[PDB]
Amino acid sequence: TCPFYKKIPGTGFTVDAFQYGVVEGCTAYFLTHFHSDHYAGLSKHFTFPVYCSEITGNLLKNKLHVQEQYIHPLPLDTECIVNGVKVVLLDANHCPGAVMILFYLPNGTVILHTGDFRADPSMERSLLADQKVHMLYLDTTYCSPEYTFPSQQEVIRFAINTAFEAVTLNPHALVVCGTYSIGKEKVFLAIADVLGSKVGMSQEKYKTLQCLNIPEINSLITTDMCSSLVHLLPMMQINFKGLQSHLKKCGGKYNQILAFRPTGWTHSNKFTRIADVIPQTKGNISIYGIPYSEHSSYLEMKRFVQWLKPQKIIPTVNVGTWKSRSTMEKYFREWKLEAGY
Ligand code: NI
Repeated sequence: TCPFYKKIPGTGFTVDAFQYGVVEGCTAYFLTHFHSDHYAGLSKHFTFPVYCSEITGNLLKNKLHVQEQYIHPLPLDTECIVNGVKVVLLDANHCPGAVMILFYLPNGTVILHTGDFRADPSMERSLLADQKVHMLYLDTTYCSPEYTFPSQQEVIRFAINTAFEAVTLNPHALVVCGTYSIGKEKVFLAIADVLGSKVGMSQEKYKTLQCLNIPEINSLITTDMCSSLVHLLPMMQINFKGLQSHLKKCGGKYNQILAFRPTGWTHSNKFTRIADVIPQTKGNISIYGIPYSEHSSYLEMKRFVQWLKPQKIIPTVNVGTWKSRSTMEKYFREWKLEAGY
């Protein structure tokens, strides 16, 4: 049964609630983004209206075969009426097509559902600037002060400089980047751009990327692995056994692999700067774990919430344990006492 934190009171609406069968009283199902824990349950047999971004709707039609007549894509930054209720979709700074949803309830309550997001000061000048928010349904993935990581720009600078140096020293080195979902495309695209190569990948992953409205994509990716020196593999294959096997398949074109695993946070973050990151090496294979996050750090989250000043916070992540829930509630109270709302 659908948990309360997926339900929007005073409406017929749910958010990211496709794995519970027919939810009683739901007239419209919203989908914030195309990640499996959020879309779980959708397929070509779904017959209720799904509301989402254009990019999410391209993925639903092409990857899950949801029929067109049930997909209702909305433009961003635009007031729309859904089943009698004003809504707006805002960029979430998460993966491609990911949105936050503003609901303007018929009684005057305003609700922000962040979906998954990486808070940014640029959000302080969106349509959120223009009215009060009563209730915040918050992505609390990294809601504890241990969770620090660098900017996405510092991480991509590290990656590009590392790859360019390795391949210039050895023109017979292959670069490999792990993936298992959409998101984090800048990692492999930025490295291929500095090397003058396309990114090579499987037909299934090329199909996914073709749904994303990324400019000039036909110029940047390919299914012809032999023409590319940046390859994309499943995240599960980014280990010494998996990479040794891949190197066999390339027929002596290459004699070294440099591989990247774009994790979120790992506790090497509590001690080490990005500048100081080193790989795990075995023979002619090196693997870098890089802290490229598409979720808020603790400090980014705290700044957003202290700016927004919501009357009530509903966490959407880490809700399954009493210790996690009590930790998050203590931080919310600190934030509110420090800022004065
Ligand atoms: Ni996500």
